[PDB]
Amino acid sequence: GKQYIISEELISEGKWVKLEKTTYMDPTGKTRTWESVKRTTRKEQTADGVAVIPVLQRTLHYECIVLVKQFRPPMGGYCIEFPAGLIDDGETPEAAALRELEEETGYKGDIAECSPAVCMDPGLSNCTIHIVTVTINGDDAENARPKPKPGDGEFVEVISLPKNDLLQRLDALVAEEHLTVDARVYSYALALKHAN
Amino acid sequence: NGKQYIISEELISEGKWVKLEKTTYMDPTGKTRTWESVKRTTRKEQTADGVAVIPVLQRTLHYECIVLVKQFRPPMGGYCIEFPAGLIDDGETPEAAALRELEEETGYKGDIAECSPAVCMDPGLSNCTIHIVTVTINGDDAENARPKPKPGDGEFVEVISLPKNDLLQRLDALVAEEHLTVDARVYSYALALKHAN
Ligand SMILES: Cn1cnc2ncnc(N3CC[C@@]4(CCN(c5ccc(C(F)(F)F)c(Cl)c5)C4)C3)c21
Ligand SMILES: Cn1cnc2ncnc(N3CC[C@@]4(CCN(c5ccc(C(F)(F)F)c(Cl)c5)C4)C3)c21
Ligand SMILES: [Mg+2]
Ligand SMILES: [Mg+2]
Ligand SMILES: [Mg+2]
Ligand SMILES: [Mg+2]
Repeated sequence: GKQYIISEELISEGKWVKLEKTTYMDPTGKTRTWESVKRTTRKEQTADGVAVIPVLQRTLHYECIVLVKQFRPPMGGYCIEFPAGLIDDGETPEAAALRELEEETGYKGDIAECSPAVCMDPGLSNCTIHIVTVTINGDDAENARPKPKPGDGEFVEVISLPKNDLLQRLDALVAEEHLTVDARVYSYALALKHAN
Repeated sequence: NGKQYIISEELISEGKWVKLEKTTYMDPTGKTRTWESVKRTTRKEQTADGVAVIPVLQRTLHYECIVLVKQFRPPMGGYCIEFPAGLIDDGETPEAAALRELEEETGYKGDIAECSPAVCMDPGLSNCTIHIVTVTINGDDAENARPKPKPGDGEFVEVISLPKNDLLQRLDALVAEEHLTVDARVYSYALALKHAN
C-alpha cells in the first residue's frame, strides 16, 4: 500500500537544475518510473527558497501587498511574484526573507510568521520554500525612501497593490500589461475574497 | 531600462513528460545572458498546461469545507496535500478539465464559480502554467452524498475535507501528525483566509 522511492538515476545536470528518472513502488506492488526535476543548490537547508508576503502598513492608507515584476527566462515573459529567492548556506528562513525583501524592494520588515517547508510543484519537482509573512512599517524613516540592492542579473520592478482589492487589481494587470501572475500570489488573492 | 526577450531556446535533454532547455535572453542593459529552463512536453494549444481546483463543499448546517487530496509524489519522495489538479486534455476547456479532475480524484460533481487566467507554478524554474478554477460542491445533492472516485492508471488519491474557517491550523495539525508536505498554493490560500479575518 505504501509508496516509496527505490532509486534515482541522473539524466542531466546543469549548474542550477537537474533532471532525474525516479523509480518508485506504487500501492499495488508495481514499480513505476517518473521524470523528476531538482535544483542543484539545496544543502543542509529545510527548503530551497523563501517567498515573502510583505504587508505594507501606512496609517490613513489601505494595507498593500508588495510584489515584484521580473522577466522570467523560463516563462519568456514578465511575471508578478512575491519577493523570493534561495536560502543561503547556514542562513535561517526568517533571515533570508528579510534580506530578499530588502534586496528586491528596499523595505526593512519584521517577521510575522514562517510556514513549514511547502512544495512548489510536487508533480514536477522537489522544490520547496518557506512562505514568510512580513509586515513593513511604512511610517518608519527606514522605509520612507526604500533602497533596493539587486545582485548581478536581478532586474526588479516594485509593485504595491491594495490587500482589500488584490484579486481585481491583479486581473487588471493581466489584461492591461499581458503579465503572468504567480500561482501562490493568485491563491492568496482568491482566498482574501473567499473569506467569510 | 530596455525590455527583455528570448533570443534562442536550445534543447539539452527531452523526456516523455519534461525537458530541460538552455535559454539565451537579452537583459535590460543590452547584454545577453543564459538560463537553464524546465518545460513540460505535453503542452499544445491549451491556454495552460493544467488546472488546479479550489472545491468548496457547501452543506446546510455545516461549515464550508475545502476539498484537498493526498498523493504520493515521486519528485518529492513522499505524500503531499494538494488542490485537485491535472493536465488539460487537447481541445478540453479549463473549466471542463477542472470538473473532470475533481470528479475523477474525489468523486464530487462540482459547479463552476470562477476561472483564473493562466498563472505560473514556478516561473524561476519552469514555464508551467495553470488555471485556478474555483468550484462549489452542493453536498446536499444526492450525487454528492457518497462520492465515487474513478482514478486513471497510476493515480492513487486520498480525499481530505478541512473546514474553511480553520484551514491553516488543520493543515498544521496534519504536518505535525505525520510526514507530509503541504502544497505552496494550498498554504497561501490558508494564510490569506487567516489574514482576512
Ligand atoms: C505518468 N508519468 C510517468 N512518468 C512520468 N514522469 C513525469 N511526469 C508524469 N506525469 C504524468 C502527468 C503528470 C501527472 C500529474 N500531473 C500534473 C499534476 C498537477 C499539475 C498542476 F496543475 F498542479 F500544475 C499539472 Cl500541470 C500536472 C501531470 C506528470 C509521469
Ligand atoms: C543565475 N542563473 C543563470 N543561469 C541560470 N539558470 C537557471 N537558474 C538560474 N538561477 C539563479 C538562481 C535562481 C534565481 C531565482 N531563483 C529562485 C527564485 C524563486 C524561488 C522560489 F522561492 F520562489 F521558489 C527560488 Cl527557490 C529560487 C534562483 C535561478 C540561473
Ligand atoms: Mg488603513
Ligand atoms: Mg537573490
Ligand atoms: Mg533576489
Ligand atoms: Mg489526475
